[PDB]
Amino acid sequence: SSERIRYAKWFLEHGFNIIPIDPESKKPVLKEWQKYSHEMPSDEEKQRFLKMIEEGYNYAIPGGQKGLVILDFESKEKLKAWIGESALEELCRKTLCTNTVHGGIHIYVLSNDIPPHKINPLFEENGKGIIDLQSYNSYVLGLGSCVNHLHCTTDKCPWKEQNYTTCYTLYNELKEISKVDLKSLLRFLAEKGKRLGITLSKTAKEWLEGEELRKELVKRDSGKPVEKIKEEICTKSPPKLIKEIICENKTYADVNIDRSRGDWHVILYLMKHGVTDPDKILELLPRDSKAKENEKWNTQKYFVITLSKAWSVVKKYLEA
Ligand SMILES: [Zn+2]
Repeated sequence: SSERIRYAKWFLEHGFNIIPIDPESKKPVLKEWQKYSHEMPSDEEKQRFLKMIEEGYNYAIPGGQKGLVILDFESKEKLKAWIGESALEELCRKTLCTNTVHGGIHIYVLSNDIPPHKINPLFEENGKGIIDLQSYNSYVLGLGSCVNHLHCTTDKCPWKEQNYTTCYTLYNELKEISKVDLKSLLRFLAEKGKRLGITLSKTAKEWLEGEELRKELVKRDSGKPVEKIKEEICTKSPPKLIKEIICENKTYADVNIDRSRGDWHVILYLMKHGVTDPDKILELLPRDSKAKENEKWNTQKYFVITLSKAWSVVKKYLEA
């Protein structure tokens, strides 16, 4: 009750999107909840979701947004044995870690490099997943939300059909979700897991340890004239940033948004609209775009990397 609202407010205030979870159906209240893994918080939406949680809804934090992944370990006891108490305390000291309702642990981190979709499972032990990486198109239930195990069906619930309630709770204290080198954390987990037979799943390993693109971006383009694209978007009720940049011809500096963040969100929207041709994208970006306003050697690395990441994110999202 009080903790559910206290922490949802904390997340919103730190720039994180939350999504309301219907405590009757245990599922998101919103139809396209996956979009909150990658769109920008709207202040009115923030305000509405907070009120829903005050009214009794649970809430969830989607992965992907802002570089967030949540490492969702089935068993806190297992994680302690796997990495040791000292490494676990360092991790809980560096960033937010929470207890989950069925005895696991969530470790929330930001990273510059994260996968374009959840990886479920991330590590396996005796052929079975024991931790999922929650990234885009996935979420975790939020601090302060609770569950009555009387209504659990999965056999992961130790208390299935007992009238017993537990909650997502602080593992120690509340601290800001911190940035880490995720690939480096994952390599550390793998190193520590070797002696226990805890190993990266195939999908994890291929993300971690391992342009034909342009042609595929061009090939998948819609591929209308730029003027038609502007007309179509501007008559589709776009989000605030998109309206400003695509329809109102404002710069990132005009609307006082970070260049990088502006490019990222504008590019996602366009690719979701079917505008994947890099030159069309470039033409629709404002003049202070980090893809334009840069020393030229940087300009191209940045644009390629951004397009590449955006497209992998859009592809997985549509597939979701
Ligand atoms: Zn349960």
